[PDB]
Amino acid sequence: MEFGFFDDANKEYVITVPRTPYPWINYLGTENFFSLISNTAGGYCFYRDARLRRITRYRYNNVPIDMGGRYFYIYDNGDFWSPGWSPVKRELESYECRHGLGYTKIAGKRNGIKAEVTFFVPLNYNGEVQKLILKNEGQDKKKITLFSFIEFCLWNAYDDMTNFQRNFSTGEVEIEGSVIYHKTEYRERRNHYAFYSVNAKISGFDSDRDSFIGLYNGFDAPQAVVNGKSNNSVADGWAPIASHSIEIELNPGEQKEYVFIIGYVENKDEEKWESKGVINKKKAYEMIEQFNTVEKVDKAFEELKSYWNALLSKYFLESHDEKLNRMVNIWNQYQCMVTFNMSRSASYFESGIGRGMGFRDSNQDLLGFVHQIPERARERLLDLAATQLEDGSAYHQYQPLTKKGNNEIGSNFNDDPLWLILATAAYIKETGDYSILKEQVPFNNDPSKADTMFEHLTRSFYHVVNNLGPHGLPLIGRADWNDCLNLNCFSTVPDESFQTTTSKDGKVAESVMIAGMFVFIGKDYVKLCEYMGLEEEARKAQQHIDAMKEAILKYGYDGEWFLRAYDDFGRKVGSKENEEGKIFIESQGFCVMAEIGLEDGKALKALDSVKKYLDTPYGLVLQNPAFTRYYIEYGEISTYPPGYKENAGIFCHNNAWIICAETVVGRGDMAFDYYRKIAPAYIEDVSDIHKLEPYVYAQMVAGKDAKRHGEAKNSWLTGTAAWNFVAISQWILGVKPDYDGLKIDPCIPKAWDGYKVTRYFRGSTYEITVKNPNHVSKGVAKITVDGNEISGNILPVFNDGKTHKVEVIL
Amino acid sequence: MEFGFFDDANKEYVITVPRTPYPWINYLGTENFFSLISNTAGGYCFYRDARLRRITRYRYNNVPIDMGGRYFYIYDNGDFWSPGWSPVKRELESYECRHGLGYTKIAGKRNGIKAEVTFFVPLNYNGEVQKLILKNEGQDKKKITLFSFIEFCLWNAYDDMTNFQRNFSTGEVEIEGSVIYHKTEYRERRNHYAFYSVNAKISGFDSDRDSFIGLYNGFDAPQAVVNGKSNNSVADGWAPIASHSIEIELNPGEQKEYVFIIGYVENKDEEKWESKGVINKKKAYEMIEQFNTVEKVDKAFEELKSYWNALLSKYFLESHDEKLNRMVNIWNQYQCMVTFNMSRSASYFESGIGRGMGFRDSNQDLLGFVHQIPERARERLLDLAATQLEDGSAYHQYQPLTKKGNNEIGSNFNDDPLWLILATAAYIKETGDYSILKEQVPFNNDPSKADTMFEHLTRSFYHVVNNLGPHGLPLIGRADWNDCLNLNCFSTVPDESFQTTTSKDGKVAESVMIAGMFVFIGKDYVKLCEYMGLEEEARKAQQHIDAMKEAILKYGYDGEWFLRAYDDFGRKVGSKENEEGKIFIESQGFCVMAEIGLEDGKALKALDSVKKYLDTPYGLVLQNPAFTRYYIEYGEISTYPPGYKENAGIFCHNNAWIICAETVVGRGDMAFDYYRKIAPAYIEDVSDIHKLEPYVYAQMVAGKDAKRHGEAKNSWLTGTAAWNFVAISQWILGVKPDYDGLKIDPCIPKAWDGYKVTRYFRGSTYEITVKNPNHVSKGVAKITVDGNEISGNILPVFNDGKTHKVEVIL
Repeated sequence: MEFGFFDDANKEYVITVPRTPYPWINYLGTENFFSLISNTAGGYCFYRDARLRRITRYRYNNVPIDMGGRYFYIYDNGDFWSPGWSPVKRELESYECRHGLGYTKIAGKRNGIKAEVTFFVPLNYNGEVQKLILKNEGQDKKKITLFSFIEFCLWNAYDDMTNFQRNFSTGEVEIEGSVIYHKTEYRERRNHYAFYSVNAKISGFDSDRDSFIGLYNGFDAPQAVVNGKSNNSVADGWAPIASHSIEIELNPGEQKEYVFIIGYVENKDEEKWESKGVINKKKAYEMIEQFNTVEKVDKAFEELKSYWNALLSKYFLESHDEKLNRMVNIWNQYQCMVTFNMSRSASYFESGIGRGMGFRDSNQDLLGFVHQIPERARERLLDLAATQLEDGSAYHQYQPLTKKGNNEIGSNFNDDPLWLILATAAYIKETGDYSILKEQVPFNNDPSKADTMFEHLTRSFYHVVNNLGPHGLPLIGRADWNDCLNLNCFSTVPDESFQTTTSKDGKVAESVMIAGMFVFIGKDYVKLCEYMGLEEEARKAQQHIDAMKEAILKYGYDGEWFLRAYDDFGRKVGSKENEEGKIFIESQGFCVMAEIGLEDGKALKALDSVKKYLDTPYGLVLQNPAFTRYYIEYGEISTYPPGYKENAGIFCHNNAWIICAETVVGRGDMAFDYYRKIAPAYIEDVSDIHKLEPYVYAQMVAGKDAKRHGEAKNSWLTGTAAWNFVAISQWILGVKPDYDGLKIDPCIPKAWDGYKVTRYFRGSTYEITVKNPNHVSKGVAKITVDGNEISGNILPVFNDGKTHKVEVIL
Repeated sequence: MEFGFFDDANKEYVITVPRTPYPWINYLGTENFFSLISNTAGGYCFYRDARLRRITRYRYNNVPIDMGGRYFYIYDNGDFWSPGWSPVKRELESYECRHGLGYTKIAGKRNGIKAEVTFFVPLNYNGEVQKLILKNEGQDKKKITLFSFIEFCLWNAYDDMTNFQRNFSTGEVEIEGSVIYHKTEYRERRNHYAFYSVNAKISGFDSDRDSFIGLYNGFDAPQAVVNGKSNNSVADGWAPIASHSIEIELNPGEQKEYVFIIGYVENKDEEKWESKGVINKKKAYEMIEQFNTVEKVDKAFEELKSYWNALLSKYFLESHDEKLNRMVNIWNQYQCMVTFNMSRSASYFESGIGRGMGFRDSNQDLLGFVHQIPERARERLLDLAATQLEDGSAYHQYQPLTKKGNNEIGSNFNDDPLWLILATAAYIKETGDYSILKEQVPFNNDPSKADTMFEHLTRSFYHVVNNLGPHGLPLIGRADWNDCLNLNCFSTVPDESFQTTTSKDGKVAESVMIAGMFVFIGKDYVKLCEYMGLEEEARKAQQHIDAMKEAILKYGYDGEWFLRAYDDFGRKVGSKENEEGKIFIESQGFCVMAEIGLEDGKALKALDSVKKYLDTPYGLVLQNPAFTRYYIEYGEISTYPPGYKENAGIFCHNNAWIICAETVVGRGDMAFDYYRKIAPAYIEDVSDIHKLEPYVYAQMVAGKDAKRHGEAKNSWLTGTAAWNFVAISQWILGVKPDYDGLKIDPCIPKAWDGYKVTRYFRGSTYEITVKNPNHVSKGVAKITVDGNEISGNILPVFNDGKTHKVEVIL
């Protein structure tokens, strides 16, 4: 089943039915002001902090779902309805939602009246603008009433949802002209406030929730909208809201335009008041005047369109597959940029109460968004390193707001330091800017103990070098990339965290996943060592890498696939000797990217085993068989019902690693079939089974052992987007950044006749055309740049701001 | 306006209309299983812990209000309704709700079908029983179907409401017979589960919320109830629920009876499973069999009635005023016992996420329920003492579940140690059991550092002595009883606690309230010292008390009332020199109770000033004038809008102290008029203004400076009940427990002709008849016990389990 279609010309997804299998949302905002908006105009907005500066109120896991947001009511002779079909839920003559890049349009018609609302956050503007067109498409003149409604939050979502015993008496509002100001706690210690404004004269207003709606009425039928006029209520505690009411007369064919603004203002502590008890509204006046006409709103809309076009213009693909073109050209890059903007703060599955992102998550997102924003990527990389500890360890949780690491969560996730090396190498390969290696980064945010960034990478390498186990494999510690594989926990108490509670010293449990990661990233570390002129350091690093590879080949291979780990007892994890979890997905991908077992056939056998035991029509499952009971020696992984999350669920994050491994072994058809199973554009026609947004990646899809097999959870906030974009664009399509330039090495399905990619790389544009006369999967036979044959597979660097034609024959 | 009445014979409050100014709730449970239920059958249940063992889900501050609870649907030929009028909100021929002592009965009828449900938690039973009667009062036979519905919670309210990234995949249920078992995370470190059962054959069931209700439907119209059939859905993640569906034939005049049970079962770790993956239901089986017939439910109901009747039987008043009779005899004692059972965990204003109650709160609550449960009060006192620190200070927050103090919040609330002496003295006065003073009590829960209870009282006394200020007054720390008077905070940044953040050393700011406390409570300590045989210690304590009294008289009196405090700068707080807050309420209450200025007229002047500046028709405000801006040197008190909470709001908690002071000065009419303004039974006819439960006390009523003057907040959970009961029963009616016996000293309005009190005291019952031939307020003329005239005003102790007649003439 399908609930809409893609609009590739306008870069939109069009939802044509209000009742999607789940609310499908979109993100507005780029710098400081952010908004989550659903297809029925539900969601909320905040300023830089969904936890500490939330502006509007939203209820998660509500009955009915997605109840609350920017609500417009059209009242007509006792009838009333909503453009988004919610909250009123009366049948509309026509409904449409369009999710674009940073904007959302919602159109609804009933009784000959059509309402179209465009929501977007303009650039360099701490507010969300909603432009409303009200059109009379009937044959008679009409008198209608337009109602606006938002619900304010008390700036602290946890306090707003738990501390009623104080905050039921603190809500304060102001009403001036057509503007309603929310200024709760502005009198004591807050220098900021919010406002809801319209650019036309209003017939009435409302600011008390119990007066606009009523105690025993829901959003579907407020008492004021039912009665056809506002009550002009001034909020005094309880729940502040903002509502305008405008009386409109429309001739047949006549339309009217309105601009609503939700804005945020910060004042200097000295200039906080205009008079005693009256707030300073100068900044609000300027903000409102900035968009007091439709022309200015249109100009800002066009500027935002240009912004997103420039963001997405750096990688363009022209192939025969429209689904692939739409995935690569628009939605993958858009999701990567949105993940950079939002981290893991707020979604419809993340409540916005969290305190930060993951260190590995921050480093892995850069692999996705590096080619779009190199300077912000450099700044983010330098900020991440400053939090690293002196011994090479890292904080598990990073806080981009304060640019610090969470001390309460702590350390001992032993895979974290390698992601910094991987991200730094990716940035250097993308930009060629080696100068980042010579910058003075502090340790633990301490300027006194500051060293070069290459020193940080050295500490990251030798943290793994020093913490080895009985078999020569890295000690897993608290956990590795798989946060639910806790081999040092042994927890029997229901309420203690699986990731922070440890009862074992951690000197026995190992991990071959971290070993494969070490072998994979040590190549980049050795290259960086060779650049800095340290030949002896490079020799030592190569010796350690070779020792780790030998350890993997001796104590890490089960016999037909790579092992997973060794538990604290010293027994194998992910082995055919076990009764459950005989094979895991994480070790195979990273041990095949590291080129381990490529000559003896171990990698091919491991990939064949992955296909045989982990493959489902909806992707690869994490492990097989699923754990049917609780294993105290394994941690949280077995605490899930079979087929869900880490208990044999489908993580599309580590499916990209299997895709990369399949490209490494030279099987492009298998890699592309693996890619297709999880790509949003290829699973749109099965939307009713997927149940989530058909335009973005989700974190986890139910596995074969589940009875909801095929259903997804935790959309829009994933490292899936970055890794899948990397897999499709660099390993399959074969356009890979490299230290000397741009490497061409595709691995594609044999049936493809070819394709072409337009790539902006280091101050120049390359027009790479790949053709497959003899239908093969891998192997480059000739590259010509600007009409001249070159040697090798690395394109020369020009940095002249021109366009060069590249022809590749396989 | 009025929304119900009192049924004094049946000890109930009857609500006759469902649309009440706010949801009015009641508590079921006595020992471990507890439940909150409103007049529309909304609320939730939990086991000993609203935070860590919540069984059913409830949404606070919802739109519409109070959505979620035990919901019964009656479906009849396409129509459907609810006996509680919610959530369907279809008009009923008749509705009634009776809130009783530990039980709630809701009756509703429509289309000739009447449904009556009685909810109560039986004694020694970890479950809530709902007995349902369905009666056909029409003239034709009918074919109906009955639907049950509750929504389960995942046992961790914070995790349930914030951690959807994991818990959307963890929900698990079983269905067997007529029982639905919720066993989320039972496959793991949890050894407990819940169940919903009915004692009849069911036509169908539902356990998935999206299948019973639908994604875009609310509680008002579930899709299964609309269609008239169940879907037989088995929950797999998302939101587990429990729903039975029974098809019923009804003849005219015929009725059917059903018993629904919400139960909680804990298993041993070695007896968790009947078979692989199948839970052990033997305990659930016997629990269900315990109430499989209406007769057993009726027997348990009668037993609970007897339990509460014995609980409230130790203080009986017979006066001419029925409102006073119902306040003293039923509802004050009931609220005190409920506060003991629930502490401050869960209400409709407390979200149930807190970790404990206040240390002073437990001691102050003990003053109300000591005469009902003397044996549990002794254990409570011993635990509270065991939590105390070596230097005499105490933890601010007590955790009755773990019997520990909250270390993360800390200490330095300098009034906290003084309440322990008051509570211990009250217990000794009530019981005469001095042996508590000789028990070895640990310090900081350390059995090695254990000493006697009298040593704990000595440390509490000398904590104040060693922490005096520049004027000889006690050094206020983080705060005193007034938690919002933070004179050491000086906070400029939001989202940082006003009560734990201190930027000043704390050696200048003093408190006149703690000084009056020290003078009032120290005399009991001197009496205990004399009992223990330490005459020199008593002499030293009396010297310190005299010095404190001199300090109060020299640096604590403003000139027409008592000062409140000295701020950190050393200036007066609560002085006529200040432009705002020239008079507070606490210092006058406690300095007159300690009899500091009764001979020079200072106390009378202070009380006259209190009446002149703080009196409103709805009570007494905290301070006047209200603070209109933020005072950084004062803390959170000025962070409230005027007229709300501590910014000139009405707390009945210190209204009780003002009543006691008015009895001290001998003005009984003023004391009783102060009592009437806040007593629930006297403000019932103004319910629409009060907006909260007209049968229990609330924490705070909006003051004269507020627009909502007269509106209440934070009901059902406060120290208001205990202190108001103490004021009415001991200071006004004059029956006061004392060392060596029972003192008679009433202070009553002159117009009263007299009254009778039946008191159970130390193993005997007294029938005290007070007569007022010459209409006076204070001063007894003679007391005759068993027909013989006695000397003094202390009744002799008999301890013979008999009844003695006491005649008191004023």
